[PDB]
Amino acid sequence: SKNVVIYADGVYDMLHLGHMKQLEQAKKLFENTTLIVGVTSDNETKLFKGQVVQTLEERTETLKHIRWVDEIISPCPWVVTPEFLEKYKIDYVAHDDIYAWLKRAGKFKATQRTEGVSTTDLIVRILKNYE
Amino acid sequence: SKNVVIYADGVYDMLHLGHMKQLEQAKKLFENTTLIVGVTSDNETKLFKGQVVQTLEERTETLKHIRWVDEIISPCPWVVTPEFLEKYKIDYVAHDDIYAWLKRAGKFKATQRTEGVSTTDLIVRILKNYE
Repeated sequence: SKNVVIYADGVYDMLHLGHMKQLEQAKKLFENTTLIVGVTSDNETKLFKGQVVQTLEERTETLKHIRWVDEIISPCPWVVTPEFLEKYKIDYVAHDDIYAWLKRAGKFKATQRTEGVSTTDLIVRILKNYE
Repeated sequence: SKNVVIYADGVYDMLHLGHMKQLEQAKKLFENTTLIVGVTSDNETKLFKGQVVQTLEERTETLKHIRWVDEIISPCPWVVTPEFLEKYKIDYVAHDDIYAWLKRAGKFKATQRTEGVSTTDLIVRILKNYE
């Protein structure tokens, strides 16, 4: 089977099991894949999304340790373009409208997340040790 | 080069960059390695060490996503024995006295940790947004 290039992007702030399973899912979309992960910049995240706890460098260094991640684009563009797909020979974008053009092209693969496994939820747990 | 079996054990509660780099270091002790990671049980951790935020299942499921981890023993024995090394064909124990017999046998490889990269330190950071 030829090698399929998959691109997933995100903030990956305080990486948890939810992110990890999402990356695993992207990586296992096809038998033979290269999973490329894009990591959004601090400024663009803050402008468009919200506060980020970890720097770009911290968020990227953590992702490097994840089994499913084959390549990292850091920082990545905030918006995926057709030129970007051509530049990196990407076959599919994996994510969970703005991806409408990707779907029309047949280049979108949906991926889900899991809840209750997040970093902020662990603090509640430490806290729930006190009435 | 023959394949060297490395064993590292730990709690791996709320896995962070510090743990990840330690595993990477164990995994790269030799050119060709199998890194086996042992994950301590909830009861024994609590008895001998302190509180654990995440269950054995949660701590093991996270470790599964780490690139450097080749095999997981979960739960693992709290104390490493010579019989345990023989059972799993282990060549070296990688850790940071109680490992004295391991050193005498030539079966101990030291590994370090990093600080300021921990999960609890990230909460200070979110908090330090308020006087």
